[PDB]
Amino acid sequence: THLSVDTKFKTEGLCIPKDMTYRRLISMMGFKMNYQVNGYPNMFITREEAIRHVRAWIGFAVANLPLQLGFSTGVNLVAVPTKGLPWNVVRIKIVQMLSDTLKNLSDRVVFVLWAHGFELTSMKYFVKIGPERTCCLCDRRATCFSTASDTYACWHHSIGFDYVYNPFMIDVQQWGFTGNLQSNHDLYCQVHGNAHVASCDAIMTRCLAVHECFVKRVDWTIEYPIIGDELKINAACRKVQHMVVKAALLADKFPVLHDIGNPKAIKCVPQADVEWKFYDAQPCSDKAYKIEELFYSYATHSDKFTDGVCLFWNCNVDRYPANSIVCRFDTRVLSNLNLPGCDGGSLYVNKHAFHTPAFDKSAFVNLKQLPFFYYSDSPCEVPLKSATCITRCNLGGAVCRHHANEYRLYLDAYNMMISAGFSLWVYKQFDTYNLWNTFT
Ligand SMILES: Nc1ncnc2c1ncn2[C@@H]1O[C@H](CSCC[C@H](N)C(=O)O)[C@@H](O)[C@H]1O
Ligand SMILES: [Zn+2]
Ligand SMILES: [Zn+2]
Ligand SMILES: [Zn+2]
Ligand SMILES: [Zn+2]
Ligand SMILES: [Zn+2]
Repeated sequence: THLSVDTKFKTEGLCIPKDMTYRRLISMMGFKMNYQVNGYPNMFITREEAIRHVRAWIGFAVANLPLQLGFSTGVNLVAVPTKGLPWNVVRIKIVQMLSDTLKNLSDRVVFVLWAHGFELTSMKYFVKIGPERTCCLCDRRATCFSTASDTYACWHHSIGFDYVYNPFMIDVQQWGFTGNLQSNHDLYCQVHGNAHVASCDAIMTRCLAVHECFVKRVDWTIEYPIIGDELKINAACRKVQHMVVKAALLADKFPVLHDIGNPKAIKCVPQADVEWKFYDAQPCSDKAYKIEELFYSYATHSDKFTDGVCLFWNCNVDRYPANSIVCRFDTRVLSNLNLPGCDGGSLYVNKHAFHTPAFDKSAFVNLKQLPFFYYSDSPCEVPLKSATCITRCNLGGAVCRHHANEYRLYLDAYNMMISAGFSLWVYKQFDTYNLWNTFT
């Protein structure tokens, strides 16, 4: 489960032996590893584990000489060992930075590294380590230490603290790359250029870790803790998914529905009375028999899916065809669930980690925004006067207390979802006109 200290460390990347282990590395950074039996058996963590703690990822790079310390936050700090700053002021601003960045993301920090060596040596200057401690002021894990008061604090209660306590890290060069950082990074990303500074290294180093671990495909096995409104959000998206698809079907009576990017083969309108077809790039083994393996791009499938309507519910493709229903996460929304990722994309960590290409308007060229409405054919068990309440009773005169209340709940569900950063799009020929007809 944990990364053994006895695992060999490839030194090839370090400007001083060859046949080295983590134990011998850590000792050389200036740290005593006796805390194996206290929940901190290694400063470095397994890739497996790093992925579980992606919310904690902070890229770190370093350019007696002065030292420039860079981070994925685009912050650079210069330390005069004794432009530059005293080490006491630097190490305070580090803890300040990390706390600010991570207080609402993780219970720890993972330093993501392209190990040139000079940064691993620097760690002893701003990192203390020991047994796993809880915070003095709350029951949160301790991430910081104050030499002044000899107390330990989480990211929330770290104000004025100077040393980072029990940080985790990974050297990416230990994943069998060749060539320098920028060579490997620039393959997958052209949003992060070099300015020949540490922060740019830190940024790229994280950007590339994110690519290797997330861009590839969704790992449905790994799940992430609730840090926000996940449950409210995910519930509301499903309530909408149902309402929207049901309505599109009733309106235009599509013979078939191409549910693209459905790896679980589950109908969101179970009692449909429509040919329901499931597709996905990575169908789940358990249900793979009902799901066609397919990676949609317009270039490859503009001459397919001619019949009926395509459902792309958070299936984020180059360009959607004209006969589409789409829910798409606007990667530009600022959120604790929305982490920056590869090539202007972003890593949306909700229940699972979902890497998304950057939100581009050009994808929706063949579509229009899906306007808000509420539709119900169900029975009718502060009087609401809405043109967008498409029920029997609304055109009738006043609307029943049942539908009236369902509207106010669906509306909150819509507003919850839009606020969460999702956007709704539909075939340009869509209109509620036909849903009014379903009554007369
Ligand atoms: N270009 C593409 N073509 C087909 N499936 C894709 C795709 N890009 C991503 N996917 C798949 O679409 C899914 C997106 S996340 C799950 C979305 C699902 N329809 C739902 O409502 O929960 C993943 O299974 C992913 O592998
Ligand atoms: Zn970051
Ligand atoms: Zn605390
Ligand atoms: Zn990048
Ligand atoms: Zn709607
Ligand atoms: Zn009614």
